[PDB]
Amino acid sequence: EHIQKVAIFGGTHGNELTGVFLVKHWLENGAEIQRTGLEVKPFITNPRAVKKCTRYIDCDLNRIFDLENLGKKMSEDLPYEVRRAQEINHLFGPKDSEDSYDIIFDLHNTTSNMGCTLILEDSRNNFLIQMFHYIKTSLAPLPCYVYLIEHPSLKYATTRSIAKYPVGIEVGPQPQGVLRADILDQMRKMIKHALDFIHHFNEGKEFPPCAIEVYKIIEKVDYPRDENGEIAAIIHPNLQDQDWKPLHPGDPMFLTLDGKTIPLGGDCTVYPVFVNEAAYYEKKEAFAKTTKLTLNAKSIRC
Amino acid sequence: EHIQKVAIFGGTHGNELTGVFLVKHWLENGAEIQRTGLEVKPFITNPRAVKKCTRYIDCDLNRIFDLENLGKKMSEDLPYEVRRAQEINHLFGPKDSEDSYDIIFDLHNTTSNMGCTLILEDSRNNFLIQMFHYIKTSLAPLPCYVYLIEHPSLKYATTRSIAKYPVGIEVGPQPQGVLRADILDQMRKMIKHALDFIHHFNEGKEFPPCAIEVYKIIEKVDYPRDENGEIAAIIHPNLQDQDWKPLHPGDPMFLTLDGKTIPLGGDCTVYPVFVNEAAYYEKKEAFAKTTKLTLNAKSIRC
Ligand SMILES: [Zn+2]
Ligand SMILES: [Zn+2]
Repeated sequence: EHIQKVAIFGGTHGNELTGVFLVKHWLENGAEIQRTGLEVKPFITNPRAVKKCTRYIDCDLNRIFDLENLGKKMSEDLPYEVRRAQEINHLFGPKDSEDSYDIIFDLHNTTSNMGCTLILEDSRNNFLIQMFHYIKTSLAPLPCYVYLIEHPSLKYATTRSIAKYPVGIEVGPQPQGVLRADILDQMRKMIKHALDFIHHFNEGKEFPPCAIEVYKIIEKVDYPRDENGEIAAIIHPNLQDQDWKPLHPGDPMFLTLDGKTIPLGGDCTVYPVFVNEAAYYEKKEAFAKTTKLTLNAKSIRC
Repeated sequence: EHIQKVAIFGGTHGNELTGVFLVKHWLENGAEIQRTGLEVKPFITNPRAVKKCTRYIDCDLNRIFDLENLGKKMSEDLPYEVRRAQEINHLFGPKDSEDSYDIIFDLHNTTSNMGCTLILEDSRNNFLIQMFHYIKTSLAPLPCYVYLIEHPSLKYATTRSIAKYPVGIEVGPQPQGVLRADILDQMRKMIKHALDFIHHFNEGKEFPPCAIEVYKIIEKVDYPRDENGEIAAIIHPNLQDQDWKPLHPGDPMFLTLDGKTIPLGGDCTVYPVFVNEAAYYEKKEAFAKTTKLTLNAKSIRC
């Protein structure tokens, strides 16, 4: 059924600059992101954090789009981002209402070496699975991985979760507060292909069943802390930059300043992602342990 | 003349983590940085910026070690880093007194792709030139570059400039707020060799005249800005990560989102350094243009 309202959000985290740059340019000339019979609105979600070139002002914008915050009485005392979440929800939602935007792409960067990443929230979601498959195939031979979040709560609080079909776009490695040409080119391409898909679907194109490989988070792995709770070992050079690649029971994982290796253990293979992400220091995380699985989509047709 | 007081400073910028990690470990176990008949003191220069994992709190510590700040009446209303500069200057200085520390290494990281870098402030400084030559030779085949700052004011304001022999140690690429193993192993190797040098000098070893190549900044090059003063093009993919390598009048330098290349121009070769450093966005700088020159040292002997 016909897709009408599409947004591309940038600056959810103010120091992830690829999104900010694109959206700002598109707000002056949207030609690249328009499709015949499709309105795409670019929007900067966190202006204050973008001016300060900072992750957030008062709290993470990408973690509060839920009934607890979006439903509390509007007030000058409320943390900036809460205040902002309610504005965004009024513009592009209300979340869960039939009037809400159909598809939102929320753009993000990581310091991890992940390349092009799509983030999926519903594991049972044929339309989005189909889209991700289309993107994957278009980027080839450029790799493109799909990261799967499966809350047994069935609830999400991400900025994009306003949409009927939320799409997370993440590209790394890029230092925060830095704009790399290569990274910008990758994200552009992903967007170009995502919009091609929407457009083709709206033109009534048929899509046979398809399958994608996804990586589902099973555990946040923390750094070894010491007596005082301080980081006591660091990501081993062998693991560094090896996001998505298999890591076995034997393999090096941490290195201590005194020079010893701490190996994986457990007794099956895992797929580290978000290996050494800047934002995951404070929030105690060296990487995420993921399982690799296949999702299937039924054929779809508008 | 005999070198007694040596300091290694970490956390001058709170979110350059290599220095912070080493210094903190050394404060628990200094064995690796001790030498026979040589006392080396590790110190964390910017504790609050290190706790908040942030470049600074009120202003850049590395920018205010000068008469204008170091000489103002101590009070609780002074910017934190000013207070802290006074504390530091009294512990390891007073800057310009005969009692001040002899050598200070200030540890730093850059998001630029510079590898191991030594920063020199006096261009006419035999003892330092001799040291840098030793460290370069020692590291080889690992590359190691010397960056030369030459103020016609004759005045410096860096944290390390308290010492009779200030030494800047910078290693990249590393995103802020991230600890990479390879980068840590590089910095510690540089330190290991610097301290070997001092030790050998103290043992009365002779050093013949020597020469090093250095890179002296001639101009901070800014991003093209638009009518509103906003960044309008970005570091060209060809220039990205090509710190130290020669860039000629023809060569690509910036890329616009609309896809055009902005070439170097002028009419001689230059050596880009600090290409795309996070800290230099606000501070209006895409990279530093440098000339390559040769410094000569007379023979030295304790
Ligand atoms: Zn983000
Ligand atoms: Zn620094």
